[PDB]
Amino acid sequence: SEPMRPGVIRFGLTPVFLSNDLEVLDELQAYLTQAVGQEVQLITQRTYQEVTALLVSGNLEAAWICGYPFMKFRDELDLVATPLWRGKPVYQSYLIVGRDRDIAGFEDCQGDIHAFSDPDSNSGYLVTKTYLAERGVSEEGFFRKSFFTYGHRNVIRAVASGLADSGSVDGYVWEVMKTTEPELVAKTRVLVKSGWHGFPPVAAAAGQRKSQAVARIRSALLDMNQEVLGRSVLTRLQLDGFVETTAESYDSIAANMERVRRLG
Repeated sequence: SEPMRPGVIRFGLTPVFLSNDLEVLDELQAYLTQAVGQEVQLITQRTYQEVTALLVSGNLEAAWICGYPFMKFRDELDLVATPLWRGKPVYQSYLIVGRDRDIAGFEDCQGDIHAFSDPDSNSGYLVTKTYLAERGVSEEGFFRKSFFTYGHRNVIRAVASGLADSGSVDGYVWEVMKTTEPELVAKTRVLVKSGWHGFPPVAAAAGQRKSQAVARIRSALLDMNQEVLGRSVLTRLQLDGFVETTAESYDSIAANMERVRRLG
């Protein structure tokens, strides 16, 4: 009950997938500082589990996490805002293979070495795990080996370089990189696209509905197109902005989590 507050407002995220990442991070840190009206520090961690645990335990004010970890810690978290990409707050998981790989569909990946992105990513893990669960298999049964690359861009590199025969990646990442690193991406192709799911949201700890810091962060995200600097960050990410959503937008993820739970 003695309150504990941080020395600065902290916004957590996982590493940005772009090549000029320090530039995007600097502009985003500047934007949020400018919009919130006091210093904001960006805290990057490698994995979704680390970002999420920091947020749940009160060591961040907000964080950009995946819908999967959000749904896992749903009672301890509140949604702040969801990104818009190509006009909509949704995205797909892609199952990718080498550009010239001679195969017809998903079942031909049996026996592959498979690159997943993060065990707490919807698009880098859970969707593919759902395909497998529905057919009575798990990654250890279906693939000869699988591994986590801890980044979507890294899945693409692992498949492009031939260390993995197939991989599971965020379809937003793959499409954005198709334009920013076209020579890299041209070494892969999309074998399977999933259904649409809610785009990875920004969330806050549930004890913080009343927090002035959370409210200002929320307005900063929602108003990000109103400022030159905010537009600049959005342009580099190819996002359109942020919108308000509710947990219902993440129901297709929760439904897949339940399908996977019911695998033996």
